Amino acid sequence: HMFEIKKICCIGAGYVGGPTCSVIAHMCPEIRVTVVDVNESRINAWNSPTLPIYEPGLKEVVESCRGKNLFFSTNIDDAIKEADLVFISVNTPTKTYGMGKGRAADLKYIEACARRIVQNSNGYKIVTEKSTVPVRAAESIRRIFDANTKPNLNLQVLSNPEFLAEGTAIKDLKNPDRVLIGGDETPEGQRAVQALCAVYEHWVPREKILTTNTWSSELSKLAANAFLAQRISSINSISALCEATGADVEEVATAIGMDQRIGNKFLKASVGFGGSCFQKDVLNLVYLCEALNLPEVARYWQQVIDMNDYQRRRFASRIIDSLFNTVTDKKIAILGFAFKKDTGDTRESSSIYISKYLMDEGAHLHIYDPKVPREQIVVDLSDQVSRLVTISKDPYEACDGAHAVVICTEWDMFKELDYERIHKKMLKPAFIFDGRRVLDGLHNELQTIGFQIETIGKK
Amino acid sequence: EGTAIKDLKNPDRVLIGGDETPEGQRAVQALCAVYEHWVPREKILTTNTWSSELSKLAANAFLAQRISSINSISALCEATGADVEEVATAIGMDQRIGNKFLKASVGFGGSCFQKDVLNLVYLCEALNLPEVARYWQQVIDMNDYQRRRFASRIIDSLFNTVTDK
Amino acid sequence: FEIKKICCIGAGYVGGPTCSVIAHMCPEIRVTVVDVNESRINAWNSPTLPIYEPGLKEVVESCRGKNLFFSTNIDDAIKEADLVFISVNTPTKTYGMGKGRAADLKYIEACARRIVQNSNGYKIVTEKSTVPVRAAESIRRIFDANTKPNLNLQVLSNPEFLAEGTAIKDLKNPDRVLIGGDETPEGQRAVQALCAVYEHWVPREKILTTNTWSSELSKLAANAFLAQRISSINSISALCEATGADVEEVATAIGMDQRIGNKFLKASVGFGGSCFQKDVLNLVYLCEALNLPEVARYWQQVIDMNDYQRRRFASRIIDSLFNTVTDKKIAILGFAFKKDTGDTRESSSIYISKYLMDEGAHLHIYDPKVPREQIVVDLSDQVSRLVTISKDPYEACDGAHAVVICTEWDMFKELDYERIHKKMLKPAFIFDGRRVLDGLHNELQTIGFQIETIGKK
Ligand SMILES: O=c1ccn([C@@H]2O[C@H](COP(=O)(O)OP(=O)(O)O[C@H]3OC[C@@H](O)[C@H](O)[C@H]3O)[C@@H](O)[C@H]2O)c(=O)[nH]1
Ligand SMILES: O=c1ccn([C@@H]2O[C@H](COP(=O)(O)OP(=O)(O)O[C@H]3OC[C@@H](O)[C@H](O)[C@H]3O)[C@@H](O)[C@H]2O)c(=O)[nH]1
Ligand SMILES: O=c1ccn([C@@H]2O[C@H](COP(=O)(O)OP(=O)(O)O[C@H]3OC[C@@H](O)[C@H](O)[C@H]3O)[C@@H](O)[C@H]2O)c(=O)[nH]1
Ligand SMILES: O=c1ccn([C@@H]2O[C@H](COP(=O)(O)OP(=O)(O)O[C@H]3OC[C@@H](O)[C@H](O)[C@H]3O)[C@@H](O)[C@H]2O)c(=O)[nH]1
Ligand SMILES: O=c1ccn([C@@H]2O[C@H](COP(=O)(O)OP(=O)(O)O[C@H]3OC[C@@H](O)[C@H](O)[C@H]3O)[C@@H](O)[C@H]2O)c(=O)[nH]1
Repeated sequence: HMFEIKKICCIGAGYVGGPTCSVIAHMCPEIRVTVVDVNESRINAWNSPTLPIYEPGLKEVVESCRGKNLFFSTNIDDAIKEADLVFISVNTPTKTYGMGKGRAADLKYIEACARRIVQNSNGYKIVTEKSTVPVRAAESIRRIFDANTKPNLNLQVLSNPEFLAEGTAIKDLKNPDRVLIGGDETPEGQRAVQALCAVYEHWVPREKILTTNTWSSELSKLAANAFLAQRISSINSISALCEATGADVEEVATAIGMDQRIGNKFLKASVGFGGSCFQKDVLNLVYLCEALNLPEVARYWQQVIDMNDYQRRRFASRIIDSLFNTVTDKKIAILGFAFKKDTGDTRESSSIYISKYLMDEGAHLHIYDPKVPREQIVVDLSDQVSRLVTISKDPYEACDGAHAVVICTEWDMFKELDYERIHKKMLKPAFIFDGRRVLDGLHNELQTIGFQIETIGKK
Repeated sequence: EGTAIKDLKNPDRVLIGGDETPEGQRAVQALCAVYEHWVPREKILTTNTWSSELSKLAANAFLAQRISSINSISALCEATGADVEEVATAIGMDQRIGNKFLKASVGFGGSCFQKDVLNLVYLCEALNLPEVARYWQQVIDMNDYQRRRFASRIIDSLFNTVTDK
Repeated sequence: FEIKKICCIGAGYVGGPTCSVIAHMCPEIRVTVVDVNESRINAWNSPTLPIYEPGLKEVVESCRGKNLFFSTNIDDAIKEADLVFISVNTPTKTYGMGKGRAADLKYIEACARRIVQNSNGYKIVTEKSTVPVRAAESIRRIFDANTKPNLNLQVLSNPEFLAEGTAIKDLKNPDRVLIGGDETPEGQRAVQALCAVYEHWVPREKILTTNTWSSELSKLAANAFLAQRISSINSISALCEATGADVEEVATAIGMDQRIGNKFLKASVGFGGSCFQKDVLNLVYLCEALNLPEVARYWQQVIDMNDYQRRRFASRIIDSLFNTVTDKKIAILGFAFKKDTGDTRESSSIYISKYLMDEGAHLHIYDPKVPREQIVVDLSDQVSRLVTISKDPYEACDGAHAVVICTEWDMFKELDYERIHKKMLKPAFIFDGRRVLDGLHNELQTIGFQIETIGKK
């Protein structure tokens, strides 16, 4: 007795669902993969020459498969009805009111997907929740399925967290450090788990596939994300200590990271981490711990967010202090709005928070990013936006007549700008605030040109 | 300790700080020449004395933090029916996290870790960095909680009387 | 299954009277009460019982040596018993987690191990106390881990509702009997066997059966409700003093509501006894351990109010005696925690005496039943200088500045207050902490006393 997945439906065509299913289709030519979404313009973009997200290599993966065994559709109902495997990869926004307001994930879209699946399903199907931050997701799906049975309907629920990082999604999906699958410790659960393993074994060695139960799967993802965020907050805390004592956080990070028990990754100090994963993940971990009467664990992990918030505030107040605490009507260029390089995603970007701190001081911001759409920047910063915010088409326009240049995202193009040209047209003193350490090694040239260079973790 | 000889014979790195003066660099180079009898040159890092000491204080604290972090997850595992050794395996297979120093325990000891974090916290308070101080203090508070929770599990299992047992 | 031999481990205020009544009502059952305390056992076998309970002497002497026995041979009484009661004391922990609050189960656990060591075959083991705190569970824990072939021990909970001073009346006509046992065939068979004992004199409709935890929780809660009524009326007594009302009149108006009831509304210097304070302390501690802090601080108020009532009475005494009691003689009438017992555990008289001693008062303490050595122990060098224990109440009042009534012994209402006033120092004060002199106020004022009482200005 086993189950072979021949048709996959993925509900959610976002940063998780789109790339993941495109790689599955690419690696499994005999499996039909249909990605569905309520958002019609997003589906139309997936079917166009201009994809709705920017991921290096994604266009090539999509175009090698689309229309052969990879499909993007708004017909959610028919995709479910015919699927052997249904992924749920939707967003779980933070509650904006009620218990856990601003902290706890809202499961309403997961629950609506589960209800929609029952409505449109007959026979046997595997339903797998796949997200970067699963918060009681498998349990809520099972609760709906347990309460809404039909004769001969047999739905299995798996957890399959997604470990990809945006901007490296395709490389991460093709060579994952591990694949994590959680399922019930019953004959039915193990048959479903094996079926999903067989999909991944088309390109992932078996020794890199971990199998467990659904809760251990979700807790492992929640903890792993928090460990990553903690490394960043830890090295950022050291960056403040370096600034206060004359050390350089990049040199300290190198010495730390050469301990093979620590490792040398995720030790790059920055204005602060962003993205839809880390802050949401730690907030939900803290909230969960409070609900379980584990306040010591809750306040332990809360420090990861408190440190990130302090790192952002400290960076902004250095900018304001350098401008002698009045920035009313001063032009300031913001270079980089995405939460990291090589994506157009801005969710929880530090650039949003730095911009708002400067807007509260009356700065006239000119914002340039090579990939973030103009309209997204307007939405993220929302009358005050109308008065203070300009979206520049190129970085020289943003810097023309500026008092300060603030680098918030580590796009490689920023280290190659014509900084002699930028200096000529800035007001003096002309400041560069490197919130990403991308201008390291240009410091002598920039000082010779005449800039005041300030960067995180060095004074 | 316990692996001193192997650690001394094959260190991950040697860290030497000295003044950024001609005399300081002559001294640094003399000490480098000792270690180069058995340590490859690419594993010897040289810096100034403060950066050297700060790097050690921070590196020790990162190690202590990994333990308190996995110990905090161990309490969450006990409360929810998961197994911290399995969760640790899943975490440690991320090559950006690494798989070392994720062994949950009654709590870390030794003459290094607690003293190191306490002095780091004290230094931060003296420099008017209270946010950094309370960030690192959690490493100690979690370790103290881990020990207390273990003892009270023992006492609870003995039904809260241990007199003459 | 018919219970024919009963062993009770613990010959105290609970074990002694309960088994004596069982023996009285069940002539076909051999009842053996055992204890490690040899002098206590010898007293139970003597013409002078080790505790004072009205009517107990008559009950014991009609049974002792016929089907009621008191012995130090714990091992053989267990070995032969069909049913073993455990009625031992669970003192509050004096160190460690829950110090001063949580009950120490070490004696319950030692009894459970001793029962396993001396048992074969089938026995029912029943924990009986006024404050059971996880007692049945800890006994089961021991039995479950120490099995023998053909050994079959059943664990029941059977909390004791009697109040001291009315033990015999309460045991013979209980408002209800509460038995907890497992919801298994074996548990229900054991429950029914214990029911069959009580049905010799208790109507079946007054016997409640449930599981062991519900039984213990019900007792913990019931004790706390009773204590709360006392603290509630004592809190109103302070408001009465502050506003010119009389708490006895207010209590009457309150108690005529049949939804409130008219019992346990007698304001006092404060409740005492080994039950109420221990019960609330353990309830609060349990709630904190279950992450129920709102419930914990709700019940804590019962104790805080009781402590406040004692402090307020004591400072009223000092205020009335011109803000100073140094070198003043004060008679303390009543040391037991309530009338008709010699028991002093948590008696308000202890606390009142200590407050006055710390202010330099010379106490002359009289109680008709509390032994002299017990008073010395309860108040413990300061005792040597300041405390005298009198043989009669007129000697305690001889040359006194004030008389403080702490226990509502009926004999206090009938004292020769004419004679008492003559040899007291003047002005002569009476501090009635029990409302026992109500209605004598006119006669006492005419004699010349200054009377101050709880719940009236
Ligand atoms: O009921 C729904 C809800 C949502 N959706 C779709 O699901 C898609 C989700 O895509 P997003 O780009 O917003 O989100 P991601 O793919 O990046 O998910 C990631 O970030 C959001 C977090 O809540 C998740 O934990 C994480 O996996 C959207 O396009 C949305 O239209 C549905 O089709 N149906
Ligand atoms: O050393 C670092 C690394 C990362 N960062 C910042 O941390 C934030 C997160 O960066 P990541 O590369 O982890 O990107 P992501 O948020 O897309 O992925 C993260 O969450 C989803 C998980 O599945 C991934 O495993 C995890 O890396 C970015 O703002 C980044 O700039 C640092 O500031 N310093
Ligand atoms: O995964 C782990 C690792 C370690 N530990 C505990 O952490 C404590 C420290 O153990 P270590 O192996 O680090 O031993 P040490 O304290 O001697 O060395 C530590 O401090 C001195 C520094 O120079 C070393 O680099 C550092 O490892 C021990 O109590 C150990 O049992 C864990 O509980 N879990
Ligand atoms: O292991 C023991 C412990 C105690 N005992 C005896 O058990 C007897 C208990 O008698 P006590 O007068 O002290 O106590 P009580 O009968 O009044 O119990 C009551 O008050 C004490 C509280 O802890 C109980 O909850 C309550 O039922 C003592 O005589 C003691 O010597 C044993 O025989 N064996
Ligand atoms: O109205 C009252 C009633 C009682 N009290 C005081 O409250 C204290 C307790 O008195 P009780 O009559 O309840 O006597 P006990 O403490 O022996 O019995 C109590 O605990 C044991 C349980 O089994 C009983 O059911 C419970 O009444 C005494 O100090 C008494 O004087 C008042 O102050 N006012």
